[PDB]
Amino acid sequence: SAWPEEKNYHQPAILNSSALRQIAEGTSISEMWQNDLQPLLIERYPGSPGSYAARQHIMQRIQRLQADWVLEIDTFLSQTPEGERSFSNIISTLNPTAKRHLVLACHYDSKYFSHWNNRVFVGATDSAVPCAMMLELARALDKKLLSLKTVSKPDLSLQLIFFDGEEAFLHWSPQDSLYGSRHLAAKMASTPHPPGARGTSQLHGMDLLVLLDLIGAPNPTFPNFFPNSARWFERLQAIEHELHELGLLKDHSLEGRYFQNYSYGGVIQDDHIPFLRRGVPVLHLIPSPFPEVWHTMDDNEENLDESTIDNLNKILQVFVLEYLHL
Ligand SMILES: COc1ccc(NC(=S)NCCCn2ccnc2)cc1OC
Ligand SMILES: [Co+2]
Repeated sequence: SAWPEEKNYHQPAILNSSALRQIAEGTSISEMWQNDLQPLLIERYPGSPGSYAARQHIMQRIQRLQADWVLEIDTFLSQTPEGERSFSNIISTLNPTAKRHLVLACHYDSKYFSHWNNRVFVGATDSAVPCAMMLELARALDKKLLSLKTVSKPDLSLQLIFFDGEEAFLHWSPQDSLYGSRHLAAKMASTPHPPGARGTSQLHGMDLLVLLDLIGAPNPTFPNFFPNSARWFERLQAIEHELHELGLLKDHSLEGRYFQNYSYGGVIQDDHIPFLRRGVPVLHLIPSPFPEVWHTMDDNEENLDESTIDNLNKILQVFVLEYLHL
């Protein structure tokens, strides 16, 4: 029947005033920084020790939560400019046999750069911070996410994806970029879902691909990229305004706010692409412009904004709760 269309009608359970204060008190940026982020601030292009440590580190964090996460490693070989490589997409699902899933993702790999002044590229905003931010969300919402084990409702849950091999080895191109996402999107496209169904794939399963990238610079501006996601975008603007109005953000002005009503001139390439081209509805939370420090050794911890990321943690968590009705 018409479960693949439930997404098109799905509405949010908008939190009340005190629930917003409650969530706000929920997340801790000090914790995330130390425990979720710092370990990831290491060289971690595919096949590197970083890659494995990052992969271990992300799984370590998730495995220690109460909510019934189900980790899966999507390892595959592909050709690259540098020769055959192994890529390992990290998927993390609650209630995986549930038909529908809201999907947050980022990329955990970093871009490769040869050593300049003994400096190593650690891709802080790009996209370690999104990583940690997802991990914080997992933690900060663990109790509330737990009640999804309780099986009344819409048959919907949360999925995380930590894509590997987003970056290009050489120069960006169809063939040298999005290795993990190009691979997992194809795989999802052709895996029946739910098990033993006719016609429908796991891609019918993705209600919305929320893709975090290049977050951590101060005062980011996000365009509203896609018509078919626009209402969910407008929720983020709605959430942002509301938290500020409640003095639950720090270092925030409505002039220097985050989600802008304007759209985007060209077309940005990222992990969402092989999904969007297969008609996954996509909410692409990449800033325009990119950070100043983008793809430069200055993409480092000295150059993140504590309050910006923390603020974005609050905003994002509310969005997820509200989507899943928790
Ligand atoms: C620096 O300003 C920009 C440069 C290029 C683009 N366009 C595209 S298609 N970017 C693809 C990004 C891939 N990626 C994601 C993370 N690390 C790499 C836009 C920019 O500013 C809006
Ligand atoms: Co990059």
